[PDB]
Amino acid sequence: EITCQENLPFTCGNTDALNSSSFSSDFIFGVASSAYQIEGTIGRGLNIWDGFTHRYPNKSGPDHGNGDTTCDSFSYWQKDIDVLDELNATGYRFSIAWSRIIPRGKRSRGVNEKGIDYYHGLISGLIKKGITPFVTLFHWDLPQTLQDEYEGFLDPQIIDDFKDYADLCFEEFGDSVKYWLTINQLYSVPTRGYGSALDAPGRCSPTVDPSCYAGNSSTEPYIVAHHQLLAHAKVVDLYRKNYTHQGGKIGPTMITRWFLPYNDTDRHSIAATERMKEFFLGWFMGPLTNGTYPQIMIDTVGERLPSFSPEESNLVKGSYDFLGLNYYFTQYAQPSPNPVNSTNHTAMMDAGAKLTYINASGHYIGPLFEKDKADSTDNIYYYPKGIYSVMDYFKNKYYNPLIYVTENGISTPGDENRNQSMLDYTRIDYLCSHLCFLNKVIKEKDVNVKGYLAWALGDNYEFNKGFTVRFGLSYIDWNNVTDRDLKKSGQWYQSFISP
Amino acid sequence: EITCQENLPFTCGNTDALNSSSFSSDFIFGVASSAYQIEGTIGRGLNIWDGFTHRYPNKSGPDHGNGDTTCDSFSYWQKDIDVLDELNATGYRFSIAWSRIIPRGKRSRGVNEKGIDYYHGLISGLIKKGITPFVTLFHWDLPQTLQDEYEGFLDPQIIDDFKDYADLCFEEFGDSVKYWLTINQLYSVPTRGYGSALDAPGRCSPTVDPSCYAGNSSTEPYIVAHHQLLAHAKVVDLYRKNYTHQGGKIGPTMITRWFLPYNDTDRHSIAATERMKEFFLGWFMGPLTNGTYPQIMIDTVGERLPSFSPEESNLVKGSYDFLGLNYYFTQYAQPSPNPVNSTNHTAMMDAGAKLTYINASGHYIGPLFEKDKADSTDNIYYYPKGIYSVMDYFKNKYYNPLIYVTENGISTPGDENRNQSMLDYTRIDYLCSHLCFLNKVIKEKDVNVKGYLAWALGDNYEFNKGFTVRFGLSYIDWNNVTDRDLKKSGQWYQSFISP
Ligand SMILES: *[C@@H]1O[C@H](CO)[C@@H](O[C@@H]2O[C@H](CO)[C@@H](O[C@@H]3O[C@H](CO[C@H]4OC(CO)[C@@H](O)[C@H](O)[C@@H]4O)[C@@H](O)[C@H](O[C@H]4O[C@H](CO)[C@@H](O)[C@H](O)[C@@H]4O)[C@@H]3O[C@@H]3OC[C@@H](O)[C@H](O)[C@H]3O)[C@H](O)[C@H]2NC(C)=O)[C@H](O[C@@H]2O[C@@H](C)[C@@H](O)[C@@H](O)[C@@H]2O)[C@H]1NC(C)=O
Ligand SMILES: *[C@@H]1O[C@H](CO)[C@@H](O[C@@H]2O[C@H](CO)[C@@H](O[C@@H]3O[C@H](CO[C@H]4OC(CO)[C@@H](O)[C@H](O)[C@@H]4O)[C@@H](O)[C@H](O[C@H]4O[C@H](CO)[C@@H](O)[C@H](O)[C@@H]4O)[C@@H]3O[C@@H]3OC[C@@H](O)[C@H](O)[C@H]3O)[C@H](O)[C@H]2NC(C)=O)[C@H](O[C@@H]2O[C@@H](C)[C@@H](O)[C@@H](O)[C@@H]2O)[C@H]1NC(C)=O
Ligand SMILES: *[C@@H]1O[C@H](CO)[C@@H](O[C@@H]2O[C@H](CO)[C@@H](O[C@@H]3O[C@H](CO)[C@@H](O)[C@H](O)[C@@H]3O[C@@H]3OC[C@@H](O)[C@H](O)[C@H]3O)[C@H](O)[C@H]2NC(C)=O)[C@H](O[C@@H]2O[C@@H](C)[C@@H](O)[C@@H](O)[C@@H]2O)[C@H]1NC(C)=O
Ligand SMILES: *[C@@H]1O[C@H](CO)[C@@H](O[C@@H]2O[C@H](CO)[C@@H](O[C@@H]3O[C@H](CO)[C@@H](O)[C@H](O)[C@@H]3O[C@@H]3OC[C@@H](O)[C@H](O)[C@H]3O)[C@H](O)[C@H]2NC(C)=O)[C@H](O[C@@H]2O[C@@H](C)[C@@H](O)[C@@H](O)[C@@H]2O)[C@H]1NC(C)=O
Ligand SMILES: *[C@@H]1O[C@H](CO)[C@@H](O[C@@H]2O[C@H](CO)[C@@H](O)[C@H](O)[C@H]2NC(C)=O)[C@H](O)[C@H]1NC(C)=O
Ligand SMILES: *[C@@H]1O[C@H](CO)[C@@H](O[C@@H]2O[C@H](CO)[C@@H](O)[C@H](O)[C@H]2NC(C)=O)[C@H](O)[C@H]1NC(C)=O
Ligand SMILES: *[C@@H]1O[C@H](CO)[C@@H](O)[C@H](O)[C@H]1NC(C)=O
Ligand SMILES: *[C@@H]1O[C@H](CO)[C@@H](O)[C@H](O)[C@H]1NC(C)=O
Ligand SMILES: *[C@@H]1O[C@H](CO)[C@@H](O)[C@H](O)[C@H]1NC(C)=O
Ligand SMILES: *[C@@H]1O[C@H](CO)[C@@H](O)[C@H](O)[C@H]1NC(C)=O
Ligand SMILES: *[C@@H]1O[C@H](CO)[C@@H](O)[C@H](O)[C@H]1NC(C)=O
Ligand SMILES: *[C@@H]1O[C@H](CO)[C@@H](O)[C@H](O)[C@H]1NC(C)=O
Ligand SMILES: *[C@@H]1O[C@H](CO)[C@@H](O)[C@H](O)[C@H]1NC(C)=O
Ligand SMILES: *[C@@H]1O[C@H](CO)[C@@H](O)[C@H](O)[C@H]1NC(C)=O
Ligand SMILES: *[C@@H]1O[C@H](CO)[C@@H](O)[C@H](O)[C@H]1NC(C)=O
Ligand SMILES: *[C@@H]1O[C@H](CO)[C@@H](O)[C@H](O)[C@H]1NC(C)=O
Ligand SMILES: *[C@@H]1O[C@H](CO)[C@@H](O)[C@H](O)[C@H]1NC(C)=O
Ligand SMILES: *[C@@H]1O[C@H](CO)[C@@H](O)[C@H](O)[C@H]1NC(C)=O
Ligand SMILES: [Zn+2]
Repeated sequence: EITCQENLPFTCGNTDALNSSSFSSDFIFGVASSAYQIEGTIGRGLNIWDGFTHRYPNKSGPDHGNGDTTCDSFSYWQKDIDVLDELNATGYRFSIAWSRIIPRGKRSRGVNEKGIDYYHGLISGLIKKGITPFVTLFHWDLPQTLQDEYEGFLDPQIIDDFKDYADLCFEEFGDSVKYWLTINQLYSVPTRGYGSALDAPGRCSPTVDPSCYAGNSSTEPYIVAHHQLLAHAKVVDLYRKNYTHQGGKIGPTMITRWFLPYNDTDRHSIAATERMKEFFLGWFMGPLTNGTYPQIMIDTVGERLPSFSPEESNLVKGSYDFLGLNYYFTQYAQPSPNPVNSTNHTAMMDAGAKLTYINASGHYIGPLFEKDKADSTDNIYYYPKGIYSVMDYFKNKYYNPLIYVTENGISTPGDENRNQSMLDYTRIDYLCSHLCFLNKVIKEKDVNVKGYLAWALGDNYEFNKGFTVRFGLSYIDWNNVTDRDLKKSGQWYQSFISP
Repeated sequence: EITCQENLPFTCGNTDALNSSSFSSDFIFGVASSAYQIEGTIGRGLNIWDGFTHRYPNKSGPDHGNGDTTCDSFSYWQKDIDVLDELNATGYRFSIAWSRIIPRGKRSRGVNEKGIDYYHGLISGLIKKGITPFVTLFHWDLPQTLQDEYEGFLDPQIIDDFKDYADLCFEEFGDSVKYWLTINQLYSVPTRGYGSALDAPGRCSPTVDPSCYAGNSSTEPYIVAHHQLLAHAKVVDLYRKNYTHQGGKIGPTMITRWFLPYNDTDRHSIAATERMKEFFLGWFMGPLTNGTYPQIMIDTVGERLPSFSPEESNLVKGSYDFLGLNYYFTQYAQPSPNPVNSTNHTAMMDAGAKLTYINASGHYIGPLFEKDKADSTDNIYYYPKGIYSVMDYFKNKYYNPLIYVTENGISTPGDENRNQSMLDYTRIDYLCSHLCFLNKVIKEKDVNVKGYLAWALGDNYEFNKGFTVRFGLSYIDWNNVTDRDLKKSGQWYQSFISP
């Protein structure tokens, strides 16, 4: 019988008690990254994260940081491989920058051969060290031209441009890459990019944020989410019909959270909690498993919710071989009004829930996850059991899928000095406590989880935060980015992997 | 009788001998800037100078500097006005960033009202201080979307997109702006952007520079130059047909140089010198004054030189109310081969001339203009009499045009400390020696020159050089860009203007 801790102090950093041998022999362990966050702009065209961070510098991070140079994995990709080799990692998730291989967005406009060569060399280097690539086609970095031509995922033109991009990736890299992710965290671009305008492209209703250049936070999230699902599904169909000879697998990436009632004896909070599962997870998993949106969304969102035609429904339903599930934290849910006629209405209000990290009796859900220095009542707290609850839920609700955990990690402040930054015991505690619960759910519930990729390989540009937080298991000096030095967490993870 | 010095030391910095009263009462004196170089990316879309500097950082400058933040004239435009007011300047040339007012390039995709408001406030502030705006529509900063959709000026689609942009500018600003420049330095984008790939967009033949993403240095300069002339002419026709009520004037900007024979008794060097006038100036001035390219270009360039239809010829011929002439330096010309079959052939080779600053007997043409630390034999030297020779030539060859000198200036090294940078006596010498010759040519040759705008108002991002050189008459601290402090040159110019 497995017992896992939910509260500090944690004792799961002892590799005598928890290590890779605790999991099945074939289980993949590694780390993850994304292209905007690590590569730099050298050698690629411009994308909407360049555009957004440059047009709206205060939204890029408090330091106005951006991905212009970052850790320079364009130059230092071998050093990334070296970190993975030091870890004895068996997996690495990275993304392909669309703007690096098709700078002009649309494939008929030409490809960048040198960009293709960059990923060929990375892939070959990974495989030579026994590391399985998990490759994200689209980690938010849409070529700027496509956003300017037709507003990107707002328009159905995205589907064929994404398909042609993906086809190039399968053609060039699929002989070696056997695990593909389509779109990173399906929920995020619709809500943050087109709802709150916290993320690229930065569209919203005028009274939500007067700096947005255009948008409608009540309608556009739904349009964009719908186009994401269709573009994803078209790419999965292309893969499975035209690239079956490659013997690989493809799936979407979900951001997952668990949800608990703010008041577990209050029917209204219980109802809000179940609505959140539907609106947060079901928005995408309903279509992916059934070809339809959840009934509560149909009912609430009404005419703002697009319909799938019968052909589209069939294309989207079952459009995955596996799911990449990202998991960071869990929230308490309580009821909240949905003011659909307000000029500041957002799609996120349609769930009719307010989310917190403290419940009605004052209990904080778990240890600190992210401190918010402008408003401490907005601090985020984590909940290790949430990974158990999420995986169990996916197995039970969503037809026993094959799952890879494609991100899990925690930040430390960029205000810490290097010695403090390397002494990242809070990261060991977060990672081990989640791995304990992941082992527990695999054993107890028989969830088909086959790998785990921690966020992040190394310090990088963090969306929305610049360089003001660090997520890496290896440390990067922003004054001289060449080295990636394993932190205490990376050293722990090395021992966990090879105990 | 006016006597002007050609060699150090200069004595024209004494405002007792040379000042604004030496010129006609109405003569305009001021300074110049451009949008990429001063504003920053905040509040605008991305253009090809963002793209180029980010994709090819070693081409942006030795420091890899770019226009991301620069002197932040987006925030500090009032401080620019304050410099002009301190100078008692009567003119200011600035450019409108296309990407600030139409971030998506094509006007039907929407305008950025806040971008329009930025230029309204600048213009209103200038006029309130008695400063005449000279506004450049296109100072190289093409929206990236247009380059990615159709390769910008390489394609005739540019004509209508440029026209619609210009129409918006005339509509929004032409009630106050009475002097418009269409395209900055017509020669530069074709040759540097599409020939040598030193400038955005960075296209060339593969063996000219293997880093270019695409191109053909032998053909594309001519295509781009032709489209520039057509786009320019379409905008001038629009202005003069639809905005005549505004009572303003419009013209192109030329980069001018004089040319002297490397050996003034050698017929081959004399011939190369005359070819250079045709290939450098006539490439554009032939079309602008006659609707045709120079015969030597027709003959040499052959099928690589586009033809104007009769309608196009008529549109381009006479398509100016005035000429903005930029002038920095003069070169000696000697013959050089034109290897049209070589894979590294460039359009610039078609003139059949090699350009130097030292003549056959070892004479350097004038004082140092720009030191080249990697190769000192490549240092640039200036020639004050060249402004006299250029203006005389334009009057005689090109039908006595109305001229404004729209740039004239010199750099100092970014390695100098602030005190050295403020003690910019070399800039006083350059500016005064040219102003002496400009007064001389107006008086002796009756050239219709009505104003002079020195480059630059303040230190800025210099194309190709980052922040490694300074051109300003006012100093900017890159660690804190708010202030613009008049240098010795700015203080001299203040006294010259109001002696
Ligand atoms: C998994 O996918 C299944 C579909 O493959 C989902 O089942 C479908 O659920 C639909 C409701 O979401 C059912 O549609 C309703 O059908 C009634 C019945 O219509 C038939 O007979 C009538 C009925 O009197 C005729 O008019 C109609 O032409 C048919 O002959 C409809 O009125 C109802 O329409 C109203 O409600 C819609 C909102 O739900 C409004 O959008 C619409 O304007 C109406 O106001 C709805 O019809 C659907 O209307 C929208 C049209 O675009 C669509 O084509 C039309 O079908 C549907 O019958 C059922 N299909 C079958 C094969 O069972 C399934 O839903 C889950 O299970 C069903 C049983 C129900 O409990 C759902 O609430 C629940 O979500 C999906 N499963 C999951 C887990 O999501
Ligand atoms: C100012 O613009 C003026 C035009 O408005 C320029 O004058 C034009 O100069 C053209 C040469 O550049 C002259 O064209 C040539 O015409 C002969 C004569 O053709 C007529 O009679 C013939 C002749 O036997 C017929 O075949 C023809 O159909 C006419 O009936 C042409 O052969 C000659 O074509 C050859 O040379 C071209 C290169 O110059 C090649 O491109 C072509 O393939 C041939 O190999 C040329 O014809 C032009 O050919 C190209 C066609 O696209 C074009 O439509 C055709 O006209 C032209 O006659 C003259 N027009 C007039 C009204 O004078 C003027 O040029 C300057 O002055 C002229 C007198 C001459 O000294 C030029 O060298 C000099 O540049 C321009 N001024 C300036 C300062 O540039
Ligand atoms: C978890 O949710 C539960 C269920 O909602 C909370 O318990 C409920 O708390 C209500 C007060 O917020 C209780 O109602 C009140 O009852 C007193 C005594 O009769 C009365 O004077 C009040 O006016 C009020 O009555 C309601 O007034 C509004 C009417 O529309 C409605 O019909 C009346 O119910 C309610 O009885 C209670 N329900 C149960 C089943 O206990 C619970 O609140 C926490 O516990 C209750 C017992 C009370 O001590 C609250 O102070 C305490 O906050 C909530 N838990 C937390 C931690 O918030
Ligand atoms: C400015 O250009 C002028 C005109 O080209 C240069 O003068 C010419 O210089 C040529 C040498 O580069 C002289 O030709 C030579 O004459 C000597 C004496 O006969 C002879 O032994 C040489 O072989 C050579 O002759 C030529 O050989 C090639 C044949 O194809 C051709 O037919 C022959 O001409 C030439 O006479 C001379 N022309 C004139 C009109 O003086 C001038 O060069 C400078 O001055 C000349 C006089 C001489 O001292 C050169 O050393 C000196 O460089 C050049 N000025 C400069 C500063 O480069
Ligand atoms: C968001 O788009 C919606 C749908 O176009 C706008 O909502 C509608 O408002 C139009 C004018 O009031 C109403 O007549 C419709 O009844 C509404 N339709 C629905 C589906 O709600 C909404 O106003 C736009 N929001 C913004 C801020 O522009
Ligand atoms: C530049 O474009 C030109 C014109 O397309 C190319 O020149 C031609 O080369 C084609 C193949 O040799 C020849 O058959 C033609 O005779 C040439 N045409 C002319 C007008 O010169 C040239 O090869 C291209 N250069 C590059 C480096 O691609
Ligand atoms: C690995 O952890 C298991 C418990 O899951 C333990 O029995 C085993 O001895 C540990 N391995 C090492 C090498 O410490
Ligand atoms: C940040 O930038 C936007 C312009 O993009 C501006 O609207 C907003 O006032 C600024 N935010 C703060 C908090 O200053
Ligand atoms: C598959 O490839 C063939 C050849 O390009 C093409 O005809 C077919 O439309 C493609 N398929 C998809 C997505 O099925
Ligand atoms: C608009 O929304 C903000 C946050 O969503 C809220 O605090 C404010 O009360 C709302 N105002 C109206 C008019 O509803
Ligand atoms: C930067 O870091 C690399 C790796 O440690 C080192 O070899 C190089 O010398 C350093 N550069 C400077 C300028 O210190
Ligand atoms: C790498 O992991 C394999 C598989 O568990 C193990 O056999 C090998 O010893 C490990 N290597 C190192 C250096 O840890
Ligand atoms: C201006 O320069 C002229 C010579 O061009 C001179 O005569 C005049 O006195 C100078 N003005 C002043 C105020 O020094
Ligand atoms: C500079 O950058 C380009 C890549 O854009 C590369 O081809 C070239 O080698 C580099 N130049 C030098 C001198 O290192
Ligand atoms: C002028 O404006 C009118 C109204 O848009 C338009 O019909 C005409 O085509 C425009 N003109 C040019 C460039 O002449
Ligand atoms: C190619 O051009 C470079 C500079 O233009 C020149 O130095 C070199 O000799 C040329 N090579 C050939 C093959 O002509
Ligand atoms: C920056 O420069 C401005 C103008 O001199 C000054 O007022 C401001 O205090 C300076 N900022 C810092 C941080 O020194
Ligand atoms: C501004 O120039 C005008 C015109 O020459 C002159 O009358 C006025 O005195 C000057 N003002 C200053 C402060 O120099
Ligand atoms: Zn940048």
